[PDB]
Amino acid sequence: MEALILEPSLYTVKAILILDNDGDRLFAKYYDDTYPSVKEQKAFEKNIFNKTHRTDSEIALLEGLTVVYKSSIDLYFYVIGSSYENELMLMAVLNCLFDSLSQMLRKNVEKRALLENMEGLFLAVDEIVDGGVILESDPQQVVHRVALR
Repeated sequence: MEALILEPSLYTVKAILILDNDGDRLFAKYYDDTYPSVKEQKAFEKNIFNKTHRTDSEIALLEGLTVVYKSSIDLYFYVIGSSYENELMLMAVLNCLFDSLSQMLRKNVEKRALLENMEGLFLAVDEIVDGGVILESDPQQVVHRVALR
């Protein structure tokens, strides 16, 4: 007996990034050995930005990794993961993140609204995922846990 994930040798998300419209790192988190250090993360982030502001936004596939992404006003939002059989988990994390932000910020999740709520954002990520694996997939439940912390 074997399977493609007979062991968790991969992650549903390898990273989550949130960049301002020019590419400034508002937030980033990584769970995978490809980019564990700031210099290589900034390199991957500039790759991400180049590969996406020139593409038909919602998803891309870059450096062998699927990434889903979204943009609003002065903000770009990204979730990066493995490409084993699906991208729906990436869509799940991105939707959970954007909507949980929308509840805590109670704003258009624009640049200043994120900057004002960085801690809430960090704590939402700490409930959406753990160790690069999905942990919760309901945004208002994530928000309840962040609010209750």
